Order: sequence, then C-alpha cells, then structure tokens
Amino acid sequence: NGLKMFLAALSLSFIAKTLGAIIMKSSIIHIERRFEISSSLVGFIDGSFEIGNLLVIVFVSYFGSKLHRPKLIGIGCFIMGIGGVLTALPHFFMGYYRYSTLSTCLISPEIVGKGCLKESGSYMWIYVFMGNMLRGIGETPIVPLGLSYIDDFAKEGHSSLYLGILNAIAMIGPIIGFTLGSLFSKMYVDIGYVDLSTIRITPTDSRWVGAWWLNFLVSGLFSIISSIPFFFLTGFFQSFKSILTNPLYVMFVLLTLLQVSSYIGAFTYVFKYVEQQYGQPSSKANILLGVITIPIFASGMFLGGYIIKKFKLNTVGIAKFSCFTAVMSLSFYLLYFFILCENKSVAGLTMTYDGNNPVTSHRDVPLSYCNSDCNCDESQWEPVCGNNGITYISPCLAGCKSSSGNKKPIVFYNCSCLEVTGLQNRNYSAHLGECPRDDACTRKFYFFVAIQVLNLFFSALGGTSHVMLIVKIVQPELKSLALGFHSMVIRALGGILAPIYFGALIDTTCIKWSTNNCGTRGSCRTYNSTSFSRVYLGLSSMLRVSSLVLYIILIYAMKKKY
Ligand SMILES: *[C@@H]1O[C@H](CO)[C@@H](O[C@@H]2O[C@H](CO)[C@@H](O)[C@H](O)[C@H]2NC(C)=O)[C@H](O)[C@H]1NC(C)=O
Ligand SMILES: *[C@@H]1O[C@H](CO)[C@@H](O)[C@H](O)[C@H]1NC(C)=O
Repeated sequence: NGLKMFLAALSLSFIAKTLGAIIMKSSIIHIERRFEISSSLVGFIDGSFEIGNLLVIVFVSYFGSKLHRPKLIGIGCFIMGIGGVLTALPHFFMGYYRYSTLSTCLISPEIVGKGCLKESGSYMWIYVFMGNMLRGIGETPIVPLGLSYIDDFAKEGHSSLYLGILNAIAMIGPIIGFTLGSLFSKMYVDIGYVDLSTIRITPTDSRWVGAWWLNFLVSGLFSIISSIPFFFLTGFFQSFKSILTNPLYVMFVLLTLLQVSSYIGAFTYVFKYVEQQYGQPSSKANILLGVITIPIFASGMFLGGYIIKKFKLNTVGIAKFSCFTAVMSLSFYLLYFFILCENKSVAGLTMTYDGNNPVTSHRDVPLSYCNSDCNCDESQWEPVCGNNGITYISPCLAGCKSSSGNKKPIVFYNCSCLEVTGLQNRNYSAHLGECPRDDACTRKFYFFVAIQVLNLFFSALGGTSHVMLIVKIVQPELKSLALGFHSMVIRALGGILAPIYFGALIDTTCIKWSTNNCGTRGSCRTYNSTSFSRVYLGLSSMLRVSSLVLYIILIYAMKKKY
C-alpha cells in the first residue's frame, strides 16, 4: 500500500472534518432554543470556529511543514474530536429543559435577561465558545499539511488522482451529516435520562431543541478514532513576503478568491432562488437536489483527477484546463439570465388591493374600500391566495369576512377584496399560502435544475485543479504555506464575506420587510422577482466574468514565463 496508508487516514480525517462543518450547521438553529442564548451570540458562536481555524492557519501551515507531517495532522484530528466532545459537555453538567391569528376583516430583553440572570458568574455559553473554536484549530492542519505530504510524496501525476479521490470521498461527510443529524434531531436532548413518554414538545414544535450533545459526540468520537492511524504513519516573515511577492501566485489567489466568493454566494443563495423566482418552497427541492448533487459532484471531482493524470497535463496545460472549466461554468450562467420569470402579484406591495393597477412604491399603498373598514394589522405576513390569482398580505387585508377555522380546509370566505367586477355569479374564497407561480416557470424550473446540475458537474471537474495548480506555481519547499495562506484567503475574505455582501445587495431588493421586535427589518417577507434575480445573477456573473479576465492574464503570464 505504501502511500495509500496515509491516503486512507487522510480520507478518514477529511470525512471527520467535513462532517464537523455540517454538524454544527445542523445544530446551530437547534442550539439557540435550549441554551436560551442570544441570536447575536449564536452567530458569535459560529464565529468561534472561524477564529480558531482562520487565526492560526498561517502559522500551523508554515511551521508544521518542517516538522513530521504524518504525526501533526493526527494531533489536529485529536484536537477536532476533543473540541467536539468538550462542546457536548454542558449537557452532562446542566439540567433538564424545563421550558389562531385568523386575521380576517373586522368592523427579547427578557430572553437576554434569562441568558444573563442564570449566569451566576459563569454561564454555559462560554463552554460552547471555548470548545467549538477548538475544532477550528483541529481543522487547521488537515488541508495545508496533509496535501503537502501526498503532493510531495506521490507519482508523477497521480497526485491529481489521489486529490480527486480524497475530495470525492469527503463528500460522504455530508451524506452522514444528513442521515444521523436529522435522525438525532428526532431524538430528545435528554434521551436516556428522562422518560420520553412525558415530553410534550414534538420535533415540529418550536420549543423542541435538537440533541446537540449526541451530535457533537458522533463527531468527536469519529475524529478521535480517525486520529489513531495517523500516529503510526525569523524565517516566517520572509516566506510570507516571498509567496506574496510571487506575481503568478497573487493573481491566482485573487482569482480564486473572486471565483469561490461567487460560487459560495451561489451555493448559499440557491434555496432563496428556488423559492422566490420559481416557487418551490425548497423543502422538496433540497432533498431532490441533494440526492442528485452528491454523486454528481463526487463524479466531477473524480473525473478531474483522472483527466489530469491520464492526459499528463503540465502547469500551463492545467491552467488552460482550469480556464476551460471557467469558461464552461460561466457560459452556463449566461443561460440563467434568459430563464427569469415575471413578478408575483402581491396586493398592497406590487399591485393595488382591487388588483386594477401595478404599484411603483410599496410605501403607503392606501387601503381600498374593500379593505378600508377592516381594522387590519398591516404588518402581519399571513399570505392567502385568492381565486383571482392574486396573493394578499393577510385574510383581513383580502376583506375575508369569515375563515374556515382550525379545521383542515384553508379557505377564507366572503373576501371583500379580489371580487371580480362583472362576475358576481362566482363566489370568492382564498386558500392559505402564497399563489403558485405560472406554469411556464414551473416547466422552466426543471430546466434550471438541469443546467444547474450541469454547471455543478463542470465546476467540480475543475475542483481538483484549484489546489493542484497552486503547488506547482509555488517554490518546491513553501508548499504547505501556500495551501495555508490560500485556504485562509478562500475562507477569511471570501467564505466569511460571501453571505455578508451577497446578502446586502439581495436585501435592498425586498418589496416587504418583517418587523421583528424593535428591528423593523428582521427578515424579508418577499424578494422582488425581477430585481432579486437581476442582482443576484448579475453579481455572480460579474464576479465570474472578472475571474475569466484574470485567467487570461494568468495564462498569458505563464506562457510568457515558460
Ligand atoms: C357571503 O355573504 C352573504 C351576504 O351577507 C351571505 O348571505 C346570507 O348568509 C346567511 C346563511 O346563508 C343567511 O343570512 C342567508 O341565507 C344569506 N342571505 C342573506 C343575504 O341573508 C352568505 O352566506 C356569505 N357566504 C357566502 C356567500 O359564501
Ligand atoms: C359557492 O359556489 C359553489 C359552486 O360553484 C358551491 O358549491 C358552494 O357551496 C358555494 N358557497 C357559498 C356559500 O358561496
């Protein structure tokens, strides 16, 4: 086996690391309710893993490479597991979680105090922050160091094949993040301690929390086990300055920073896109997309390793091949622009309550007679779809005199608004929920998903290339640093900032906002279909088009150099 042994543990540590990222995300929403921690802190808690990993990555990489490489990664894994267990710990030392609106037509400081009053000098929130961040350090030596081992110790071109195999087997991590994470979400937090016949809260219930303790246990004990095979297996400034003074490398990391930022933004906002533009709430879509996506992405990465090795591509050749994927992954995006639908008809926001006129400003659409008398709470977002094909903000704002009730039929009757002038024979009724989007888009949505899958395959076929190219354009001794600085740049400036600035441009387009407590903009009830599609796709295509321009310069630069 030889190197294959190291490859075997490296695959195992990749599984552990990737499982670690998804498990925290799965429990991030569940953890807030039981812990009774502030949402702000909840974010700050996620910032913890980031600071761990991001803060020490540029050090572990550079310094670690001189030291024994098969042993250090092992420690990194052992740290990952310890952090996970430690994060599970509060449950061992804490107590049992003791803890309409028909809206038809008619004639936080506490939680914070709860979080703080119970502290009694030291609250449990510090344990989660002190522990999770540990996992970040555990992730630090997996990429910049382990890859620096295989790359330096491998066949002439197999490095590509091995790197493809690792990145295709690490996709089993999510696959095991969604089989147990959802399953263990179903299990109560104090399972085994309390008799589960008395717990009233249900997995669908808001009060119910997910079992964060078992969830981190599965991850910590997996990482600790994964670390067992590894054991058996003034210069800094200058290096950082030297890699940064390399013209080809800086262009390449800038290029990758821009592309990844675009891709990360696209990956995180596809679910708002599935829901807003076409109408799939994404509950069904996420499952369907996930089932198709994981095998196809893994096949894409595997083909990437195989093509590189089989064709015996050199640095310029892989640069070109990478660009080829860059052209193939952007030509597909151009097709998204053609796919856009028209806007959803929302009374009081995009159209008048009588349905006669489009509205230019969603600020202060006057009540129409049909809704003027109703003393309605304008803020409430309880959308009901009328038989006229027009959504209404609430049953009250639709003029619905009566509603069906707590019973299953969702129809609301005698709605003053939406009455079709001239056609009084037909009687009104507004089923709950937003109106479905028109069928042209529904047919189009499948095409959108198909092209998406094609783009994901054609961007995973060049996923292996991103790391493979970096090692070749950097000096044969500062390789570990390279995969560390770059791994920082992908995450610090692009992974951390992707949702923050994509979100902002997207946020401006919202027709309506949710007034959450003091905040009047807590959420967006509905994104304008035309504006959101125009900016989200535009931003993604623009960043990607800039990337192509860099590639051309990058490829021209290597061709001139060689
Ligand atoms: C819609 O409104 C009309 C007019 O208010 C309702 O008409 C009366 O409804 C009750 C029960 O049927 C009774 O007062 C009479 O049988 C109806 N005629 C009138 C005008 O008194 C009607 O029930 C409402 N529901 C609909 C039409 O779906
Ligand atoms: C409305 O009309 C339908 C027939 O189109 C009828 O079945 C239903 O009972 C009516 N409901 C009321 C009370 O308007």
